[PDB]
Amino acid sequence: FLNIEELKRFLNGQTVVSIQPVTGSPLDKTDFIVAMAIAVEQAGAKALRIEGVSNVAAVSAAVTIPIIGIVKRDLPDSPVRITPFVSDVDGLANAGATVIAFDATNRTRPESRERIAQAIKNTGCFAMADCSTFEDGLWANSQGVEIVGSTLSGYVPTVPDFQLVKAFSEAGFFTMAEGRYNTPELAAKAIESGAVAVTVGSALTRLEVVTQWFNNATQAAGE
Amino acid sequence: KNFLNIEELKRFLNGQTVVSIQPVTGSPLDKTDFIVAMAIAVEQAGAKALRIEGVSNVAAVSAAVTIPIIGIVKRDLPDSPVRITPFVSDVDGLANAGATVIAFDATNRTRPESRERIAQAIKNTGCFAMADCSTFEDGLWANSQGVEIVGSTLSGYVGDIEPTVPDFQLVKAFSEAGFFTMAEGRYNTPELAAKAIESGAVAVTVGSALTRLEVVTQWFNNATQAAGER
Ligand SMILES: CC(=O)N[C@@H](C=O)[C@@H](O)[C@H](O)[C@H](O)COP(=O)([O-])[O-]
Ligand SMILES: CC(=O)N[C@@H](C=O)[C@@H](O)[C@H](O)[C@H](O)COP(=O)([O-])[O-]
Repeated sequence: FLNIEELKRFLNGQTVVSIQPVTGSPLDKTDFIVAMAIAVEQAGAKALRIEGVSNVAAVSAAVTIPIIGIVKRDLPDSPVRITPFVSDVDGLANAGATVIAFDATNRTRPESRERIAQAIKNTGCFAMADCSTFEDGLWANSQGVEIVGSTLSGYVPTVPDFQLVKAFSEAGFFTMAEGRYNTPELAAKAIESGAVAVTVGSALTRLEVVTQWFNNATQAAGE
Repeated sequence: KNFLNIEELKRFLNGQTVVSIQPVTGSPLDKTDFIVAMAIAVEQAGAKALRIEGVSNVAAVSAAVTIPIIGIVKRDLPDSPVRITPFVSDVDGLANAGATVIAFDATNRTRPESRERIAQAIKNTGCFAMADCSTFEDGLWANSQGVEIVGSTLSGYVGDIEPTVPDFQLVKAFSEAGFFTMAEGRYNTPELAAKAIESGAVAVTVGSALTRLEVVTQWFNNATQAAGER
């Protein structure tokens, strides 16, 4: 609960489990999402990233650790996907999210990014900016956004984007490392780069993706 | 021999990753419907074989996927260290449940039924036999009995301090002898599972890194928290 720098002692050095199964998968169901949320809490995870108004609602009634809410939408006239409408923001607040993350890139979008960021702050929830570049974070800071993340770097590669984490951290930002941290050792280099916490999704909660990671290596060797 | 021969299975499995779908016991994810869902998912993602635990999980999974199942029943007994399929009644249930290969503990330890009789109960079903071995002698014994598959499953799980890195030497030793070798145990990343194939394994079984969310979660927090306090 309550102020941002209390959230920053709670999240220091933590791994944040982004529970977003593959779309269309047999695993892409609210029950299995809640089950994973209950499970990672028992294993010591202190925070989650959950996608979908009704997934946030289901998970928030079953766990106690903070939830970073998002909604993903494939728009027909824009590349922005992560929470592009204030009406999504309002649902995420109602659903029980502690932080609401949004795409903070300077691209074509149905509603200005200043209004999304300011609509989150209105909720009472913390705001986290999903950034693609260092200057996305400069914009986010000027708008009163509590959290900046490297979520969108490279999605506008294969290794994480560590220098963005270094720049955000030595800018004084409350920095969330997110994107391609696929082993515990890459997530440790994130914290040492100055990130307060690190978000990990595919390596933890996308079984199809990780399965293909192994078969790719074992089949390639099988000559 | 439901419809297959040994060398037909070994080309089907060559260079493949075998997904061990065994949630943590008592976990919210340890449900049959969740196990079947995970089984359907890895098949859709291209996995060619599974290890499934529990007679009724084997039955449920075999009715929903098409890839072969290596069935086991694991029991923690009060008077024996053997865990992997220690009873003849377990073998018969796994065959009826639809498993193609049945894995058993092949170690020379205290056990309710001799390892020879277990192996012979598998053959009676018609299923292929996979020996879960702890030492090279265990696979050599399995060789003398006609067991089709030998695995490094039990290497490091007989003593006290249970290891962290895979045991590549036993996989090489089983491969050097001409055995049809399955590398299994502690292959937790795609490159270590690749070093297993390069070590001569036909296929490789991976469990915790894929289907134990609690375990992998603790793997990350252990590294981020330790640095996060430094
Ligand atoms: C582009 C986009 O939508 N990125 C993320 C949005 O939340 C999402 O796809 C991903 O799960 C997180 O970044 C977690 O990171 P990773 O561990 O999956 O790489
Ligand atoms: C000791 C024992 O009973 N081991 C296996 C039993 O079937 C099982 O617990 C283990 O997950 C597999 O070896 C898969 O290997 P890994 O990926 O979990 O390391």
